[PDB]
Amino acid sequence: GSLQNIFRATSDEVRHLLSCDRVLVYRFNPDWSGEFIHESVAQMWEPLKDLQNNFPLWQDTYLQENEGGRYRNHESLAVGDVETAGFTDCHLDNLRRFEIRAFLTVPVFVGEQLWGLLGAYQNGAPRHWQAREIHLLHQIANQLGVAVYQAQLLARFQ
Amino acid sequence: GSLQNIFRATSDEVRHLLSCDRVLVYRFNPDWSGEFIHESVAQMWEPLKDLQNNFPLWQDTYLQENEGGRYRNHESLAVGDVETAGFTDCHLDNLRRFEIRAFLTVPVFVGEQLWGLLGAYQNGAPRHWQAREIHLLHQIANQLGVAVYQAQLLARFQ
Ligand SMILES: *[C@H](C)[C@H]1/C(=C/c2[nH]c(/C=C3N=C(/C=C4\NC(=O)C(CC)=C4C)C(C)=C\3CCC(=O)O)c(CCC(=O)O)c2C)NC(=O)[C@@H]1C
Ligand SMILES: *[C@H](C)[C@H]1/C(=C/c2[nH]c(/C=C3N=C(/C=C4\NC(=O)C(CC)=C4C)C(C)=C\3CCC(=O)O)c(CCC(=O)O)c2C)NC(=O)[C@@H]1C
Repeated sequence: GSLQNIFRATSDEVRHLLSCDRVLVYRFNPDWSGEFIHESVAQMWEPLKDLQNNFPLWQDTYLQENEGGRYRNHESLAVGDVETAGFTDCHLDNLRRFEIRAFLTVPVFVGEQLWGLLGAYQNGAPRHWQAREIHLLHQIANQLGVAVYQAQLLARFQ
Repeated sequence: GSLQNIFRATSDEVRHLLSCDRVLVYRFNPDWSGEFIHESVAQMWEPLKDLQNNFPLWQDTYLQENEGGRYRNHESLAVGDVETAGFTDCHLDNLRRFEIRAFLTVPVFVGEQLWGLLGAYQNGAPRHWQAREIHLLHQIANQLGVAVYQAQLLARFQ
């Protein structure tokens, strides 16, 4: 509740600051599968969130098998054109399915834990992500993670 | 500056809530030695902080050699009477030097790192620390660590 407010604020802020088309918050499950729990999207695009406020599944075997992959090391991935990135077909198929032409995805650490991912997406054209934008989203995600942990500390004690 | 305000608020809050005699904030150095950086103490006791706002050294070889010891695992140590605890003499000597008769010392995690320790001390009598008090100080330290990390995130970016 207070949490969805945090996710809304952050996601809308990213979309506003980066002028991207979609922003997603993705939370890892214990087995390193994950779940979308928030979307900010411009009105011209089909939303991933349906009318029951449910999201599609992105079953990324690679993140799961590598228990978060590069994100374990506080690293991000910026891809300017998914079509030229040399991705595995099952991965590219999901990128296309979610109308992702370019993405910038950074880790969200909550306390000491890799809690999830924060993604910024361009839907209708490639995008050369600037080093500054990467640095900015990295910090927005750090701030999100601290907000989540702060909320947990208050909610779960007294 | 804003940091010393955080340390003051936390330390004074602990001393107030626990009705203990002294509270100390101890920050680890890279080599797992450490430094006192704040004290809250009742007026009837000699302070550890001198007129130059410098603190004495507590050179604890055990914390250093064990890179933080039990505190690496989010554990605390509560000792009701240092005189009956079976401590090594070099350790007991420092406890006596700092007028510590009973202590409750918990870890302070800043993001993913064991940043320091938060200690509550009784100076003039033994004290049986209640499980609740241990649980409370543990959370006050969690909150302190989040405040420190939040301050760092804001101070060091833009
Ligand atoms: C094959 C059956 C499935 C598959 C394989 C796959 N994935 C990757 C690499 C990554 N997948 C992601 C997933 C996401 N990006 C986002 O923006 C979001 C929402 C926030 C998700 C869930 C990411 C970030 C990576 C990079 C991971 C890294 O550590 O670098 C690979 C490796 C790269 C490649 O394509 O060869 C593979 C093989 N993903 C699927 O969806 C298939 C069902
Ligand atoms: C011997 C030359 C020196 C020595 C040895 C020593 N220390 C310990 C165990 C601990 N020492 C501390 C230190 C602190 N308690 C506080 O409240 C503060 C300020 C915040 C400090 C710096 C702590 C917390 C422990 C417990 C550590 C743990 O992981 O359990 C030992 C082991 C216990 C024993 O006495 O045998 C030893 C041998 N400490 C000194 O000061 C000597 C100079």
